[PDB]
Amino acid sequence: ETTALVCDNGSGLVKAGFAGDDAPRAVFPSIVGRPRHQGVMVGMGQKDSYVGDEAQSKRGILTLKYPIEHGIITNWDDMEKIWHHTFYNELRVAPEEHPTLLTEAPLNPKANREKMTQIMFETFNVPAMYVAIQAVLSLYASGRTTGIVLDSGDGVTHNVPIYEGYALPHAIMRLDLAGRDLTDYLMKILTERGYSFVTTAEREIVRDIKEKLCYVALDFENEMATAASSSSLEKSYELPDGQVITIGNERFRCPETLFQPSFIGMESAGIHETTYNSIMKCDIDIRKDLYANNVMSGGTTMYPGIADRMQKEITALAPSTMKIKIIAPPERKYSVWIGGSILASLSTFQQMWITKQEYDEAGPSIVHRKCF
Amino acid sequence: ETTALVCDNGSGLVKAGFAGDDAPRAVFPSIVGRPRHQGVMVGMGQKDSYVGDEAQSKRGILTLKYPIEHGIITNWDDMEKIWHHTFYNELRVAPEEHPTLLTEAPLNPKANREKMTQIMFETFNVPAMYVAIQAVLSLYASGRTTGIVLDSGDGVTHNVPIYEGYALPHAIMRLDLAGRDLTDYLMKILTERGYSFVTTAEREIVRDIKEKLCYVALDFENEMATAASSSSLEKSYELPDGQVITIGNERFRCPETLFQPSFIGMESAGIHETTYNSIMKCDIDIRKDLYANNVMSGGTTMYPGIADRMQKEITALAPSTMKIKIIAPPERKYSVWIGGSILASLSTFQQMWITKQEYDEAGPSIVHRKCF
Amino acid sequence: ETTALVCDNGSGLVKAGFAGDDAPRAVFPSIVGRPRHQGVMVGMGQKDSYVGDEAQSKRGILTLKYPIEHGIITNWDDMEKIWHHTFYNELRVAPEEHPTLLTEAPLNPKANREKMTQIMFETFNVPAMYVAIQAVLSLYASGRTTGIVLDSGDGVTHNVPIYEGYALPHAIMRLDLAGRDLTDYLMKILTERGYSFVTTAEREIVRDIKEKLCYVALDFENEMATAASSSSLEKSYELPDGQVITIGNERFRCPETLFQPSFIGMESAGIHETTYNSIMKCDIDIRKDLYANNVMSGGTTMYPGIADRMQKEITALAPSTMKIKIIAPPERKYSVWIGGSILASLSTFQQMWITKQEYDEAGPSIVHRKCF
Ligand SMILES: Nc1ncnc2c1ncn2[C@@H]1O[C@H](COP(=O)(O)OP(=O)(O)O)[C@@H](O)[C@H]1O
Ligand SMILES: Nc1ncnc2c1ncn2[C@@H]1O[C@H](COP(=O)(O)OP(=O)(O)O)[C@@H](O)[C@H]1O
Ligand SMILES: Nc1ncnc2c1ncn2[C@@H]1O[C@H](COP(=O)(O)OP(=O)(O)O)[C@@H](O)[C@H]1O
Ligand SMILES: [Ca+2]
Ligand SMILES: [Ca+2]
Ligand SMILES: [Ca+2]
Repeated sequence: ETTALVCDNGSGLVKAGFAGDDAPRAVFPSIVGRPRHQGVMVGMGQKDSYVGDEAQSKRGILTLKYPIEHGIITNWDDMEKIWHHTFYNELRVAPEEHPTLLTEAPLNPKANREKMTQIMFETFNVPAMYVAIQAVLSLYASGRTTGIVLDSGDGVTHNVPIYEGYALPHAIMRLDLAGRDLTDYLMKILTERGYSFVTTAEREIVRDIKEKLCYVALDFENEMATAASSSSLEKSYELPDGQVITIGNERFRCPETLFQPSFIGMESAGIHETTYNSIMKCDIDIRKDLYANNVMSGGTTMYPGIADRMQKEITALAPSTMKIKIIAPPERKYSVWIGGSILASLSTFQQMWITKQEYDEAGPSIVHRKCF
Repeated sequence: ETTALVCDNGSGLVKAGFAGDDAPRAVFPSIVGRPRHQGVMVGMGQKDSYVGDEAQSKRGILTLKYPIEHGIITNWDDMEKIWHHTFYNELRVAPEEHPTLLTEAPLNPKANREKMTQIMFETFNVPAMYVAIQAVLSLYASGRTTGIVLDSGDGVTHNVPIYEGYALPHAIMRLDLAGRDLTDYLMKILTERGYSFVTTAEREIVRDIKEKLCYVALDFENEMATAASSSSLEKSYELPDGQVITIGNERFRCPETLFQPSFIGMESAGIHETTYNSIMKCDIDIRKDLYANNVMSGGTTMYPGIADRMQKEITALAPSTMKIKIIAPPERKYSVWIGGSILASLSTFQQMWITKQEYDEAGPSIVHRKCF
Repeated sequence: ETTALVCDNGSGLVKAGFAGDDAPRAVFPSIVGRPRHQGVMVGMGQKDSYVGDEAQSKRGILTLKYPIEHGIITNWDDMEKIWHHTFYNELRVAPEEHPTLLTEAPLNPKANREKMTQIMFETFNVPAMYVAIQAVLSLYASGRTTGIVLDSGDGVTHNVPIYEGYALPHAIMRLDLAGRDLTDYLMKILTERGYSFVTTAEREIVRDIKEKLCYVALDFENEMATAASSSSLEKSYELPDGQVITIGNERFRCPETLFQPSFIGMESAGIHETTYNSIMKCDIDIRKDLYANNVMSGGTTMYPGIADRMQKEITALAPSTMKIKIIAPPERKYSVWIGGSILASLSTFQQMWITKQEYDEAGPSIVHRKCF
């Protein structure tokens, strides 16, 4: 009778909804706002803290804080506020009679998982729980049982190879370079044109202009020479005060940090070299099927032109005798949640739930034994 | 009315079919695979054991085990699994209404015979059964009655001389030097060029390299001087991860272990000297017929140039006044099956099966007094 | 009258000195460091590259490269620079009038060895050289002529059995599991407690943590049981910035990859099983001396409790009437150089030196015919 809830807790955006549906019921950015100015008006509905889209609407008078930093929950009171808002105010449901599925990045610290188990079996008193890896849900939504998944959120960019439903845990790659670092790099490179962006509302504006006006170059050097010589690549954006800015070559230097991490000073390899070493760390028999199935998910793969540059770099790195095809569906930023709608819908999954009873006589540590 | 099943149960491959047919139907290698990595995707028939060619298909995520090791059935549960697969899936017949002939190497322990008798009669409940020697079935398939048969499968190299149907049990020779050892030696010498192969999955790849690219040199020192002087003997192979390897003298260094077994530390004689010591251990007058009828059989005699080398070595070893002929049919790797199709079809053979009643009155020991 | 040099050029560290001495003079890790930021200060004695301890001290602004990867020399200009540094700058020795001795792990590919000849003769112009197997030098430093040597360096872990000075080439076992893989696995499991290490500069910090605080558990399951049920096993470590970390069960899980290599995903067996198969692949008589003369060498055998654990595992594997002794001297880290100094200063040794003239007619391929 009961229908399970699915809550994709990413790093910047939270997607919560019911199992079996095609699209998430509530998508809103996971932020907590607090007022940085004194209040002169008596009344006004002056809440001590703002959450969700309400904080995003009046961000000019709010200091905004992200409770998730690099896929790791730092502030927990903000997270119980986020989960209370998405349970009671958004979905308008009671958690006492609903199973609940969570998404977590691999190679995460363990105490995050026991505190996640602790802070919702005791407070919201759910009758079931499960925590799953995001890339497994990406293959569930993709409808195939084989491939290597590049998932890049706001904080974590991880590569997971899975062959015939059997994941290889030694081949799991994790990088801390994602869209927040791209936002910070876009803050850094806009100072040459003279536009100053320092505050968190300005960080939201930099995230919006990164969402609307960025793309990946197929080749960096020739398009840099084209932007230096010609005057066709620039575009205009309208700031919400009324000012208009013009951006030339910065709209393709920003995602290039994904392929060249030395721009922000990170020593580690690019995302193409990370994917190629993740394929190279796997066994020799399964690499042929892994070259033919490259699955993407997350909003950071929403830059136009990521697939062609990705295919060119993997085709350069791999030997030429292999065919390389990249699956990039246009609904992939909501991909992982749809896998949750695959996962709770199955009757085979219905006995591996962590109910209240095994949580009582084992403590939080049961989430290590059951989940993953 | 009932058709007898012929199941040549070799070390590497198994060949199952009906008696009277000219070729076996179910030919598949004798491996059992078990999962090695963590299973994450719920459902879709994740089996705990794969046997036969599907284990070859999924070998990148499976640890592989050979139940027969040099003609010794070690793990009997896997052997029962592969007999269940070759009865019920491949041939897809009821084993309780068909007689079953089985093959074995000579100088093999009696508990192997007793346990094959026990598993045939108690588990599958066959109505009749018989066990025969591989070299005798090779001489049946050769279509002659006098000769010395050298059969070298994947795990065993045996040599049996027969004159006018009367075998000579004192002159039967056995040697644990076959295709498994040749594969391991080729795995050892491939590291000199920098190619590394360690796992059991890529042992099949090294076996395929040995099948496709090796050959027997007529003169070893001249071929070594030719490989050292020039590069015409080099050949390339495509691994299934796209990497292209190339090998020079390693094509003919690997089968030379059959003629020079001191390369892997065994102080025993070569297979030509094994035949020469076999032919002098026979009686004084039957040697002339045995020299002209060197029947060759087995899968590891399919190398190019092995017959001319064997001709030169026996012609050097024997006194020069006789003809030495080596019978090498092009279908010789199935010959152990083919005479097994010959032997079960004879009307003079139908009285010497082991029935159910004889097993019930005499225990498993009936196969010692009846079979050979 | 001239003295020989002994330069153990292992995969992690270089240990160089004169023959006849009891201890090496120049011990430094095989590191080539290159700058990765921009240089803004004019002058300051800035160099294009760094080597040795000078690379180690300035590692915060450097990208570090190992030229040797699992025994195989990959980058040759870096290793030429390391040989130039250890000859001219460390030892203060002009190498045109001193012979040198070099070490190499067995089952290495041949193409290193001639190049290990070639730039030794064409660049530095040494009068003679010799290349030796490391386990032979370990048995020289042990002062006995009979035993099996487990040598585990930074890249290669190999077993070599030698009885009465006669090595058995077919029983030599190689396994690519050593201190770099242990460092990478420790770097993987340290993310469970929330400690992140991604750059190659802080890989040396993880190596120092592995050197100081790790130990081999005698029995694994009760050690995990008492690690979960108490906190006496936890130890604290000081990072050089000032931060303090605390490690618990990670102290003994990281040596356990030596005995349970399925943690990092390779299908192969542990070092005790590899030693046991190396003993059983030898001849039937000599095992009486091989069980009682286990010899350990290399820096990877420096963990506390490895000898008692290996004694318990070998005593489990061997039959109970066999006496098993493991020889673990406290100077076994430096034993390869000590045996090289013993061999180089030995009286009958000075006829198997590969001289300049013999290289001049024979080409680089003299090293296969003369050395080993
Ligand atoms: N249309 C778009 N184009 C480029 N980037 C986008 C787009 N939409 C979202 N993003 C980026 O994706 C990141 C978050 O995406 P997503 O993975 O869906 O959320 P989360 O990281 O919270 O799971 C944001 O930092 C944003 O910069
Ligand atoms: N064309 C070939 N070239 C070289 N070796 C071959 C060839 N075909 C088969 N073999 C070898 O024959 C061995 C097994 O052959 P066979 O005797 O038919 O199977 P079994 O030993 O199981 O009875 C294998 O190990 C394989 O290496
Ligand atoms: N005290 C110690 N405890 C544990 N491991 C050590 C210790 N000292 C060195 N090691 C390990 O030994 C490895 C290399 O040691 P060594 O064999 O001396 O150098 P090489 O492998 O270059 O010959 C290093 O990777 C290091 O992790
Ligand atoms: Ca996400
Ligand atoms: Ca055979
Ligand atoms: Ca060493």
